[PDB]
Amino acid sequence: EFTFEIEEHLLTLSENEKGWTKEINRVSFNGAPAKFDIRAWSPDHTKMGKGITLSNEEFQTMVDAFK
DNA sequence: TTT
Repeated sequence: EFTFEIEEHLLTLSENEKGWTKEINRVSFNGAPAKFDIRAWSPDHTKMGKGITLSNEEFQTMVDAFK
């Protein structure tokens, strides 16, 4: 019905009292090619939090715009 | 705290 795989870890932005982390990763959803993904994760990364997926073009637009 |  839905699958995910963290293909590459890029950056951790913060971690909270319960060990969950806000991360920028490259994530493959439903076997698609990996996309940038900014999201909260459980300590062992087996539970997903709320977040956003960005295409390469969307992520490059953001990076170009703020630095 | 699930695309």
